[PDB]
Amino acid sequence: ADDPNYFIGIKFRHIPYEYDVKIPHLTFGVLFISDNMIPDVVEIMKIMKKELFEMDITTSYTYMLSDGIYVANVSGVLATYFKMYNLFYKSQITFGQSRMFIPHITLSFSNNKTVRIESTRLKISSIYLRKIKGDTVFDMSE
Ligand SMILES: Nc1ncnc2c1ncn2[C@@H]1O[C@H](COP(=O)(O)O)[C@@H](O)[C@H]1OP(=O)(O)O
Repeated sequence: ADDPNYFIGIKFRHIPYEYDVKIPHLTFGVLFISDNMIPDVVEIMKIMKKELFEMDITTSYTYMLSDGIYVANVSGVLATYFKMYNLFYKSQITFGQSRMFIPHITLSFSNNKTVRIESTRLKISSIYLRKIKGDTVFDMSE
């Protein structure tokens, strides 16, 4: 569906930028799932963990994703994204949207223009599964 109720998200110890947003995270997939499907989604989340923490994430610049969306790019994440995409799909879990996935960290919800830095590596602090406009049901730390 394109009305997801849950999403997987990633949180980093520090951001090499400045942000208005109350919570800085990397969205890593959105889901349309029923609570009786919470365990299965957790297992895959458990299964992907090693690669998720062996992932080399980096930022080089910031940009406007869309009108009034100011974000920072992230790279090194797409392969493990599609790997997990396959795992969800094969368990018949609705994961994905019609629109293509772009990995980003939302920095602000206002119009600002690009900043740059040397390639810098993001260190994951947490990976979680959370309901949309809702509580976090599951958390994983390294
Ligand atoms: N590929 C994309 N292209 C344009 N906008 C996107 C894209 N992916 C996400 N967004 C929008 O940027 C916002 C960043 O939110 P997040 O904290 O989850 O990263 C999303 O709410 C989304 O707003 P929208 O769904 O209205 O298009």
